[PDB]
Amino acid sequence: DGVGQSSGNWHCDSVWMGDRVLTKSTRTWSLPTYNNHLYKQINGSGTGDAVYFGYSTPWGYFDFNRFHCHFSPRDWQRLVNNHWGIRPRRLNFKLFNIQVKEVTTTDGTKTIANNLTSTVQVFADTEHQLPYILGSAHEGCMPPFPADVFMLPQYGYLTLNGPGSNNNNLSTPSSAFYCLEYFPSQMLRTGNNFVFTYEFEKVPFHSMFMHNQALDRLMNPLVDQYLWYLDATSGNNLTFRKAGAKNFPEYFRNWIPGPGCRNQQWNKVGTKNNPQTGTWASANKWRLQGRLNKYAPGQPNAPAEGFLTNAGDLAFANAKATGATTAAGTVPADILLTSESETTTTNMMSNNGWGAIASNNQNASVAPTVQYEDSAHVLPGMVWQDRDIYLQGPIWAKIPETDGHFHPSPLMGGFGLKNPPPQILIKNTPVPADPPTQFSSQKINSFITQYSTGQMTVEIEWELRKENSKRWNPEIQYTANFNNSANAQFSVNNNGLYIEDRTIGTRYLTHTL
Amino acid sequence: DGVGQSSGNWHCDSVWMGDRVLTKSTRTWSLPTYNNHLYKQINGSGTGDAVYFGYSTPWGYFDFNRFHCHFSPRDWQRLVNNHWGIRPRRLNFKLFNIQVKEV
Amino acid sequence: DGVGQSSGNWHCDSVWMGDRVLTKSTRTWSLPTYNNHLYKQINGSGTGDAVYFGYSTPWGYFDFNRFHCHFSPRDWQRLVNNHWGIRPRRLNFKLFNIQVKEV
Amino acid sequence: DGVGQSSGNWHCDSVWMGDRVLTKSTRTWSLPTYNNHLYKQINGSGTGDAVYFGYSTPWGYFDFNRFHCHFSPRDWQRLVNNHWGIRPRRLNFKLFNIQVKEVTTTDGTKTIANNLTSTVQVFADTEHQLPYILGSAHEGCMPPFPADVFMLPQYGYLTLNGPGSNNNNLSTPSSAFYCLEYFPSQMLRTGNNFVFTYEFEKVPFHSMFMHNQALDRLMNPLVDQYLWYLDATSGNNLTFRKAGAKNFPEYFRNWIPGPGCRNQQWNKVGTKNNPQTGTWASANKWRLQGRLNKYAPGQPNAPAEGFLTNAGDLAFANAKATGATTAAGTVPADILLTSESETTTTNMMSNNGWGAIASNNQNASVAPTVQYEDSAHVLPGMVWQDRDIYLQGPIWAKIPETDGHFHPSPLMGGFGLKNPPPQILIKNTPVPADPPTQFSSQKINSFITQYSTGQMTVEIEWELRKENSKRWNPEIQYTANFNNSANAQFSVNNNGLYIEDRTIGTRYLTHTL
Repeated sequence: DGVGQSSGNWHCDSVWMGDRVLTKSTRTWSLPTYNNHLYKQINGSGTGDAVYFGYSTPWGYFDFNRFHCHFSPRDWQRLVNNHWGIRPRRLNFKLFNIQVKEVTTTDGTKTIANNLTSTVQVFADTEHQLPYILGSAHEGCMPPFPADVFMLPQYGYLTLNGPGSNNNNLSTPSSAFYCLEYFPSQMLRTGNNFVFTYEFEKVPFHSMFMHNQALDRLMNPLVDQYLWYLDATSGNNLTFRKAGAKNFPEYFRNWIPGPGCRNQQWNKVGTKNNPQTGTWASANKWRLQGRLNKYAPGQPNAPAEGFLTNAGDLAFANAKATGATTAAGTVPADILLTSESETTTTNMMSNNGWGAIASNNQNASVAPTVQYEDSAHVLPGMVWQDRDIYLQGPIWAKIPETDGHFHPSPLMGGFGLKNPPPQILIKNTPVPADPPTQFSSQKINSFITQYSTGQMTVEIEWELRKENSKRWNPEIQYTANFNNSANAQFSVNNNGLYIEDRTIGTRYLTHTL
Repeated sequence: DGVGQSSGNWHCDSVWMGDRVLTKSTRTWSLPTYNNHLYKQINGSGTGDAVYFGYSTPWGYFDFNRFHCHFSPRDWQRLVNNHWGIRPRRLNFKLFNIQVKEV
Repeated sequence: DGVGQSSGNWHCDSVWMGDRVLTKSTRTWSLPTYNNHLYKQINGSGTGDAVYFGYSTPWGYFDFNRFHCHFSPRDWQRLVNNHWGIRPRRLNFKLFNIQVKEV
Repeated sequence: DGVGQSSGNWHCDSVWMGDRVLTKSTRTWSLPTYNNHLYKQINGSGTGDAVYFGYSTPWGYFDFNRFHCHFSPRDWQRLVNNHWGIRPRRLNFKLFNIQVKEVTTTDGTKTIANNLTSTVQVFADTEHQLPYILGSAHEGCMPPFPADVFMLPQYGYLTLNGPGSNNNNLSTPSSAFYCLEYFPSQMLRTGNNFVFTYEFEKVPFHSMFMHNQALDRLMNPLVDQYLWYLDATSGNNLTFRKAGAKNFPEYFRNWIPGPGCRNQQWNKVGTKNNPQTGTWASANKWRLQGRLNKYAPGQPNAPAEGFLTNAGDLAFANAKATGATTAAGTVPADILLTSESETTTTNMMSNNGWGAIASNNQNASVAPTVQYEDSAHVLPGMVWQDRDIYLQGPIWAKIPETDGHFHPSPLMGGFGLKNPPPQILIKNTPVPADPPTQFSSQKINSFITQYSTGQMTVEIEWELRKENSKRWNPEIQYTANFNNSANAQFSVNNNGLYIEDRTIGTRYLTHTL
């Protein structure tokens, strides 16, 4: 209460109790005033694959979505080595210690004061009535490292566009315009605070295990099958062979490898690659409304060893990389690659097609031939693994409401949700400057320049699956690198900059297929 | 209460329940000081069709009278297509988060 | 009961109550005698894409399946502008005022 | 119940009890099949004052609206001589003894049989959701005389039309189409019967009295007023005269005569009139949507004695007049005129304007002048009488639902009602002929020709006002004519045809103004 007493305390920790783990995190945020308190439509130019119609909004939004917001690199190691699965359960959100500050510029110098009576106004959208921009893997999340202070991103959305003469950017009768002040928000001065709770609906555990067997390798090698097939037509008579005696390709099997499609493969060594000034021409693409879009990422189809793909798998970067690009003779040291090769026991590899198939009918005078299938799709009796969740990856996504969807899991990995966590939106309440004495009906153009800052917290209850495995011998686990390095891993440098040295997937411990 | 805590919250929405509809709206306003805190009479000149005698006042007034203050263009569409009539019943007015500034 | 008194009344209307809508419809139908009271098999000729084997039956069947049987064009307009979804729940079927005539 | 026993009995009578009178009436009706069970739109041709768009309907309707359906000429005499007012209260409606008959034509002869299993279907519209065609003074009501058998009229309505190129008959986007089978009617075989009840909302009594005094004549003649006026300007000085000494035009009065307008007057003697081949050019007219309409009847403005007007007052005809026209050197013997001359004590006469008014400002050198007002409208402090109800006139009308209306009483006379008696609609249920053996999806073209007949009854509870008047001398009352005539009045002739000899208004007894 009041100006003098604080509205909250700092909670950042992790609590491991039985099969539950409970993470708490707090950060300090800074909110500017976007668009001078205005809504503005934004649109592209001309015809092309990138054309858009939308609205930029004088609001800002908290995004905690990404994993390592909630986990320290030790808690992640501790999590992925000991357990076969994780899913979220509950979350708890709070804002406190709001303080609003005003800026004044005399000549060329700034003087920042503190306005005690100014407010900010915040609301969460529980019914998902606004366009949902989370789960799209944007920037502007809580930083990895608790001592960083970050600036909240601006909120905006974009909507249907339409075919004008030379312009596909022309709005359509159904383009929606949402005013966020038509929501019943909550106005907060410096003393009072904001809170709400949320509960996840049941989802399946994410599998933290790598398989112990290939599909084609599921059998007893010591005894042959009782099934018979036609091996040899020669000699004007049919010859049936019995499946067995250590010839694996011939066995009958109940299950078949998962779906996928080929993807162009680019060697990590730079000298062997073909010198293309862009990879857009060679990418896998899908098209919607007459315009083509890169297909990324595909199904978790691993490439060949020593190769990679164009946006086929996720990739990250350090804090050392600023700007839009980096380059090196091999994959740059700032780039953090991910690899799905743990899934090659079930999922299809990207370096060649799915299989062959019968090309033609035969007779005595024509030879049988076969043709190769480059792509595959879902068939009955077929199994696959979903893409892995990383420490730097997104936690969830919103399943779009549609008349149908198949295996609704995000292609970037995550937990697909019908009712995801509500977006949280915040704004600085506009304070006008001194009005004129004579009345004028026009809008107020000029306001008092001000910004706000405070602290937030996120507390998520995670459910996790125990690991019971009777394998004798030891398993691969995540360990720190063994070299003496100038900078300790997952730690600041001399200049004070926090650095993630590499991505960490959750699949180490094995499991029988 | 006090300087530190807010005196209200933002309500703008519409609720359609049966044969009642309930609209809420909020705006942010700015009030100057008119006439240097003075009352002044005002009057025209000469003879003609427009001639007047009156007083200008160091006061200001809230006017919500006009319709679209209370309805969004979707709520209006939703109203006029589905119904044969409308009349008002009750209203509720509030001011809050007053703050005074000197120049 | 009896020849003199009617076995039912005419119900065609629509009732919109909350999130339920209840449609009633009545029609007048005429049933001949098909196939002279006989079952007959029917079949095509030769080889081709259209070839069939079946039976024609001395029976007849009520089909209300199609939508606009149940909705007037105003009730449809009223339905599709105001709502995000529809599904059926229950149905109730009746025949009455049967009368048989000889030629 | 059953085919063998009857569903009702004959009630026609009148019961005078205190201040209530209760009338019962029954008739026998015959219903054909209109439009071969089809709805059809109907429309005019070209541009003009009469242009229309509407729908004819395979339905028929009972209309009891007109007065003498409910009253015999003796009950009317008994009513209008003894009482100062009447208003309706309740009504009760019944159908019974329905029987349906089918028609067969072999060669050129008809053979009518009786179909026991056929039905008719009937409903009343309580909520007034259909177009309301009653109160428009059409034909097809219950006959005056209980032994007549009548045929029910066809139901139809007409709706907005629109400006096509050369055609104003073109439908408009808002033209409404009503299907009467989309109403939940009631299906009736020969045994079962139909009934409903209705209750009138409070309305003012219709005044059965003629006034005992003129407006300008309300005063005490024996004493002069105390009010002074300016009689004479002459002599360079003002001269005030005191109102009184038996000069009536000069008196001040609190009230002024009612509204009206002039109307062209046509002498009953045919030789004095001007030979116009039509009166449309000379009629009083009002115009709506660019097309002109005769203004009939106007406010109850009596004409001069021995004159009449063009549709200024109601007019009727005998049963002897069939066809669209009758002519005689004077007003024909079949035509039944009505006269409002009882109202001349308050209402304005039609033979000249309402009054004079000041034309100009004056000075010493210009004389004062006045101009004459041909029309008048409603002013504060002004009184009038409504048009009288006759024995052959309509009882009520429906006040159209509108944002405003003034003194809502029907200009033809009657009781204006917000919620009038519900229309009653009836149809022969279609019975198809023998269908073909091979299925065909087209509509059934051919049906079994049939018609129905039965009896109806109407029982109305009337409220009426007692007459207490202390005038010494006797009053005018309605009496039968004093001549010996070949045919008794209000009675059949040799050929068996019932004849109303003249109209009868309700205003005989007087009342003080």
